[PDB]
Order: sequence, then C-alpha cells, then structure tokens
Amino acid sequence: GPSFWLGNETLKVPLALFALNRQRLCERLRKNPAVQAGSIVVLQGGEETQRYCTDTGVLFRQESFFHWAFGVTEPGCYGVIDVDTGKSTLFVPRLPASHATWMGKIHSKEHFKEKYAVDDVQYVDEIASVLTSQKPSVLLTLRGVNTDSGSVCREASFDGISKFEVNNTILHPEIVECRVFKTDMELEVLRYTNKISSEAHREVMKAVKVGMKEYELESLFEHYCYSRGGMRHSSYTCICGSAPNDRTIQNGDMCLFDMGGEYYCFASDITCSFPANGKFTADQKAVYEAVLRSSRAVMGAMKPGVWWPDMHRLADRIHLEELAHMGILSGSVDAMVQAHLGAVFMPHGLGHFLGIDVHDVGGYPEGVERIDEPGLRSLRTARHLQPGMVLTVEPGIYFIDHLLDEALADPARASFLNREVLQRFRGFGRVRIEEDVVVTDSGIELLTCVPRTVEEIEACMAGCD
Amino acid sequence: GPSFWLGNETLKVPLALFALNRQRLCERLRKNPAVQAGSIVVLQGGEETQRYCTDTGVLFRQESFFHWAFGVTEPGCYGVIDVDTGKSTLFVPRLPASHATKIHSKEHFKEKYAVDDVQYVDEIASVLTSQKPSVLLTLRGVNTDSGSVCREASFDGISKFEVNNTILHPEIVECRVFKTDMELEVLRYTNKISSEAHREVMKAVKVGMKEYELESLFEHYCYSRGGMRHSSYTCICAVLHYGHAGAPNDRTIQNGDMCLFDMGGEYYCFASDITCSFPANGKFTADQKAVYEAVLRSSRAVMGAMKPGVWWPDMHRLADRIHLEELAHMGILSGSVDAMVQAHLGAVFMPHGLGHFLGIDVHDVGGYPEGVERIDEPGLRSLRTARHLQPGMVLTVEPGIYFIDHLLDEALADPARASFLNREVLQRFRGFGRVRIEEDVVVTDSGIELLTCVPRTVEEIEACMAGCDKAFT
Ligand code: PRO
Ligand code: PRO
Ligand SMILES: [Mn+2]
Ligand SMILES: [Mn+2]
Ligand SMILES: [Mn+2]
Ligand SMILES: [Mn+2]
Ligand SMILES: [O-]
Ligand SMILES: [O-]
Repeated sequence: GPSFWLGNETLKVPLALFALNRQRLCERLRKNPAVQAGSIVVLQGGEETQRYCTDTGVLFRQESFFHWAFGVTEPGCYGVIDVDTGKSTLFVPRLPASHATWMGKIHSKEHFKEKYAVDDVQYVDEIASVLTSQKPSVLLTLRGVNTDSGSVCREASFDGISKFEVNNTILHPEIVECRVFKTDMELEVLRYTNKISSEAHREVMKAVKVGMKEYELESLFEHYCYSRGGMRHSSYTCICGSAPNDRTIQNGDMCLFDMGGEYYCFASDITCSFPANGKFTADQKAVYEAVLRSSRAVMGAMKPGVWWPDMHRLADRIHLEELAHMGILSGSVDAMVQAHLGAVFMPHGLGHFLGIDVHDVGGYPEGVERIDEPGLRSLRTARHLQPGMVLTVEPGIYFIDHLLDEALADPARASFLNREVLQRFRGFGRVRIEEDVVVTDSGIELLTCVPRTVEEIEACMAGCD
Repeated sequence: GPSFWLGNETLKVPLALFALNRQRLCERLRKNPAVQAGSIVVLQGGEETQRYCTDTGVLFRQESFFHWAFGVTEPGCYGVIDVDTGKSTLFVPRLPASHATKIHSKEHFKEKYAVDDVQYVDEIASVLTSQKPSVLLTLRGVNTDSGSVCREASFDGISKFEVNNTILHPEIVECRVFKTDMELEVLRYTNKISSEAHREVMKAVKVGMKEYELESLFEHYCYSRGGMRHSSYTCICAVLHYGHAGAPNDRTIQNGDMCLFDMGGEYYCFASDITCSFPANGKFTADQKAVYEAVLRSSRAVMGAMKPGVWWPDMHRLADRIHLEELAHMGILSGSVDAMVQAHLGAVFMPHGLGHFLGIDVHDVGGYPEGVERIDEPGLRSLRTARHLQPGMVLTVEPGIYFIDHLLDEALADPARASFLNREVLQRFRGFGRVRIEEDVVVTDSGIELLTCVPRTVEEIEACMAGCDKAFT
C-alpha cells in the first residue's frame, strides 16, 4: 500500500499503520458494554492558525488523536469510523479555483482515498448528510482531560451535529489506552526518530566550543534533523542548558542539551549532559556517573509488572548513595529516603510515556492515582509497566538553591547535608541523562544511541574516530 | 540604555527604540482632538499556547502591536501608557516558587525594558484604579490582509472603567507604517542576514537535492549566525503533497529547473521577505535568461520610479507593462502592448500584487486605512495597499512572471485576450516554472533605499553559484 516518505534516506511509513490503529480502537470499543451497536467515532482534525490578528501562518501540525487514527497531514479535515465494521471515511475541504493559482493543484476525493488507504472520501460540507444516511445509533466524540496539561480535549463539531445523539464520555479513555501500547509499525517510526535525534545529539557534542551561544547548537540540531531526517518539527521547545537560549557556553560548564525531533508526528525526547570543554572534572565525573548509574539501574530493572514509582524511588536511592559517597550527604540513606531527600536533587518525575506526544497520553487513567509526595507527585504516570509501552528514562541531579535552602531550613533533612561540601556544588549546574525505551516481554529495548560513558563522551568531543 | 542582543555578531537593539515608539504614539494621540485628558493606552501581550489539549508548547512570539510599543519577549504581560505624560507601566506575571525549579524581580524587568514602572498582572485593576484615568484606550480593528479583528485588552475588573476601543487602532497602525531610524537599523540587519542566507542557498543547491534541504540550510544560517529563531513567514521553496505551505517541500530538484526560493528570517520580531530565482544547475538557458531578465527589468524600473507621492497601483501597472513588452519581445505574445494592457493581460503572468508594506509583520499593517479603496481589477485587487508612497514606509518590490496552466488556458478561452498569445512559442514555456525577484526597500525623502543585498544579474547569480567570493563582481 501507500506510504509517507520525504525521500533521500528518510523513513517510509506505511499508511497501514493508521489502518491498524483504527482496527485496534474498534476492537476495544466493541468490548465496551456501554457501546451501542451502530456507533460511529467522529474525530475532527486540526485547522490552520495565524499569529493573532495577522495573516502570518503558524506551521501546521496535526492534532494527535486524529493523526493516530488517520495519518492525515492536511488541515480542515474530519474522519469517522464505523465501530461495527471498521469502515473509515475521511472528509476533506472542498477547495476553490484560486487555490489552483496561489498554492497548487486541486486533488480529487479519489486522490485522498488512494493516498490514505481509507474506505471512502467525502467533502466536509457534506458530513451531516453522509452521517445521516448511515443512520447511526450514536456519535462517539472525543472529550477528556489531559493529565499533563489539565486541558480538556476539544470535541468534534459540525453544522447539523445537534440532530444526532452524541456520547462524549466513552471514546477518550479507550483511544487513550490504544495509544499507550505501540504497534510494531509505530515502534519502527520511534526507532527512526530516535536514530536521527541521536545522530544530531552526537553532532552537537562534536560541535560545542567554549564561547558559543547555546542556540547555535539548538540550530545545528534542528538542521540535522530536518535536512537529514525530514523532521520539520522539534517534538518540544528545545532545552539547551549550560525564545533562544542565549547563554554563552563557558569553560568549566556542564552542558545539558534536551532535544528531540519529530517525524510524521512521532516524537523523540533525548537529553545529553557533558562538559563544555570536553573534559570532566572529578566533581562532574562523580555527579555524572551517579546519574549514569541510576539510568542503567532503572533500564535494567524495567520489565512487565514493575511499578513505575518504584523505579523513581530506585533512582532516588542511588542518587543519595552516590551523593553520600561524594561527601555531600552523611547518615543513613534509608533515613534520607524516608525524609524524601531524593526530591531535593531530582524534583521531576523519573520519566513519562512517549509516542505521538512527547508527554504521551494515558499516564493516569481512572483507578490510577498520583502519589502526593515530593518527586513522585511530578511523575506523569504511576502505572505498572506492560509490553508495548514507550517510556523515557531521565534521572537527573540538580543543585537548585531554593530546594537546597528549604532542606537546610528543615531539621528533618538538614542533618543529612554537609554544607561545607555542598557549597562547592552551588552553581554546579545539572546533569540529566534521558533515554527512550520500549517495554518488551522480558525487559526493555533501548531506542536511543548516543555516547554515555565518560570515556565515550570525552573521545567524541575530542574529535576522535 | 539597555539593549536586546543575542551575542556574537547579532545586532544590539536599544530598548530606546520602543520608548521612541511610545513617545510617537503619545504625540499623535495628544494631537487627536477626540482624546480625553487622562487617557491611558492599555495593550495586552500574547500568552503561551500549547498544541491542542497537550502540554506541548508552541514557540512563543510576541503580539506585534504590543512588541512595537514595549519590545517585551515574555508571555502573559500587559502594558499601559499614560497619554498625557508618556509614563509607561509593564505588568508581568506573578510567578510561583515552582517556576524557580530563577525568578526575576519587578525591578529586573524595569531595568531590562527601560519602562517607568513595573507591577504584577493580578494588580492591574488596583493600580489603574489608583491612577484615576478618564478612559482606557484599547486596541480593536480589522487587519486588511487576514480579515481578522485585533483582540482588545481585557482584565478582571475592566468593566469598572470607561473603555474606548475605536481611537487607538488607526493611530498606532499609522505609527507602525512609518519606520523610525532605529527600526530601519533592525530591518537592515534582518535583510543582511537573510541575504547572506539566500547566498548560501544558491551556493549549496545541487541537482538531486530536496527543496526542504535548502529551507533547512536557510533557517540554520539565519538562526545560528543571525539569532533569528523565527522565519518571518512560511518559507516557500509543499501545499500540494501535504496540504499546507508549512509542510516540507519534498520535490526533487532537477536539471533544467528554475528555482524560486522565497524566505526571510525575523529578528526580535522585525521581518524580512526576500525571493531569489535561479537555475538549479547554475547556468541560465536562453529562455531562462529571457524570462528572468524581464522580471529584473520590471524590478529595476519600479525601484527607479519609487519616491514620495507615487501611487503604488501605478507601480504595479508599470510592472505589468514591462512584463508584457518583454514577453512580446520574446515572441510569447504578439500585437499591440497597449491593447494587452487594456485587456488586463499582465495579470495572467503576475496574478499577485507588486508588493506590500513590511515591518513587524511580513504583510505589515496600514495598507488600507479609511478612505483608501481596493481596486477591483485583475492583479490590482491583490495589492495589499493602494496608498501613495511617503518617506519612512517599507515595502517589498516583488514582480514575477509565471506560466500557470489554468490562467493561460482561461486567457486562451477569452476572445478579449486569446489573440495576444502565440501558442507555438507559449507551448515551449508550459512547465517553465516561475520567476519572482523580491527586494525590500525603504521610501526615502527622494527615492528609495534598497535593504536587500543578493546577486541579481544573470552573471552575478552564476558567479555566486560557482562559489565566487561575495566581493567579486
Ligand atoms: O517534564 C518532564 O517530566 C521531564 C523532566 C524535566 C524535563 N522533562
Ligand atoms: O502575498 C503576497 O502579497 C506575495 C505574492 C507572492 C507571495 N507573496
Ligand atoms: Mn527531555
Ligand atoms: Mn522527557
Ligand atoms: Mn515573499
Ligand atoms: Mn512578500
Ligand atoms: O525530558
Ligand atoms: O513575497
């Protein structure tokens, strides 16, 4: 069948991927006791937007649920799926003559059917008539709460939808659950996005020179991903530690570069930390290797059945052990964990689902509660791991004055801290190591492939090989 | 005073630039007979947005009127200007501690932006109440390129004030139409970097490359060497294969192609908009040279004719006449050029407007103020302004010749036009492609200043693509 492709060495993505997703969604809905026979899923795609009141276009990126279901790149579309049969219909805008003049040929419905391998194509202004003729029991529309943004998903609407029975509660948890588990075809794309972003991270490490501006490396990263990967979008706003990051990379700095390209709306999210000048100091090596250790410990321990908060607390324990070894901390690490001391140095969650969104959906379905403790409350899922899930593993150690100050004021934590040693690490900066992995039947598969050991990084930055 | 700067070789932009804009706006409003004493301008800055319902951030770019007045890069702000004194107050978000996981003081923002006062956003009603203004002047009006209505500032409690939303928009638009010398320094810089990027594209292009490889290179040059985080507009190198101009242009560049790259970077929310046309393989064919030099001729004729008092639609018509003359000299057209012009035949080859205001927006504001009417003729109806030129305006000059099948076929089906076309010669230019030459210029007291600096003659272009140092001529 047909595929998405940007030529050269970019990945060919079969439109069969989205067909499989639709089938999987229907299979799930059919098992839902509340789903009436003759139901039709109705999804509305994204539309082109402009900057404020200007005619300056904003780069269009498809809505994620709609992309997952259809892979459609064009703005202004809808898509529906007959639950009982799986039949898919794409609705495309009916375009005017001036479109031929100003922005190219006007394609038939037949063109779109062939391109997207859907069962039928119609125009958007006919959607009420087409759905009416098919006489559905109910329309299943998308409405739910994203547990990372707090935003409510926007339900599809069209002229005449008021004439239909609409249910907006059933679909969201079911399509979210499908997205949580990646198909082999989806994993191929996420392997590819990780490949290109990994390569771009290597180029950044080779290119960094003291005196450069961070945004120069952000630029290089995006250029590598676009020109070699066909990755037009960054998955997220690029974080370039050491809205352009115009900090000058200084001798002695620890760099932290958190960046990931997106291919055909499939994300990647990778973080590398390394010394700006290519040589770890003793202190930098100590902190860096602590995070390397927790990174590897978590990846190693991950398998179906593991509770993700246990992995977070595993990383905490290891960080505290290493910080104690360094002399920053003293006393019982058991006692330290009881006092939540780990969250002083790692305030964010250990890692998150990744897929079509960087912070992918489904981390907190009904029945899965957020843990109200420091560190853990910032976890973007408290689920147990299962095969097919894609996660970031991103422990880090940070020296954040206001977290440190709070701990030093609190007698339950202040005891553990050696102020004379900690003083040396004020303004140390921060280390984060972020890998993308997939859960397998027995463990994980690592998607990311960048230099990680002190030896590998120093050799890479020195221009070796 | 303070300046915006991204280090290295990037331009230092004094925050005085925005203080001068605030001053000019107040001076205009003071002379406006309908403005009450004690009036206060209230502008609302943009807020951060996310992709749909996700927490994926969209890169924040300040709203243009708010930028023009304040130069503030942070989301979530408001800005107020007391008309009678010119006193400026920035309102900034009160950030929680979790943001530290550094938070700047109000004093830090006051120093950074060289405003008279800074307050937190949640205090705006209290602060304005205490200042006892007569009326709040807010922004509402119609953008004549998008058709959209400018968003009027609002805050909890604004209902307790008298609000006028009609005075400000035409006045602040008119201020934006006329660029200050400080604004011109930024536009010179954006044009310099974008011109250099266009040269790098011409130097790098190889048969067999995808167009988006060149778009990527352009963006990388502008960002890494110019600090231009944003393209000014969606960069044109596909709408066809993926539905939006923003999608990657994934056509493979072929031998014999004519390339058209329309791209321009933005620095600190000041735009550029440049188009270069050139042969993919670095050598103009006789036909390519002919079409190209026709557009070069119209480009230069217009630039040579522009000065204060010139009616912009007359420049569009002048380009039309030159295109038709040259197309006739090529044997694509035959007959009376005067007759062709009467038949609006120029619009067959150049369906768009000759050029447009440029500033903080690529298609900048103020092209159609009250009393200035859109001309309902082919080509001219697409002009983004029908104003007379005055010193301080910044315009693009972007004539082009296109061979667009359905426009040509329509002309061939029209008895009023069909005779002018020689199919025997025209047939050879089907699939020729497109030439557009787009310069950015400033209207001076007596003519123009050219901001753009790219190779333009056939020899200059061929030299650039052959890797000659820019100094070579
Ligand atoms: O948002 C998150 O969960 C991770 C940790 C900080 C950067 N990204
Ligand atoms: O929109 C405009 O005015 C011009 C026409 C060609 C592309 N940009
Ligand atoms: Mn990250
Ligand atoms: Mn992440
Ligand atoms: Mn242009
Ligand atoms: Mn233009
Ligand atoms: O991350
Ligand atoms: O343009």
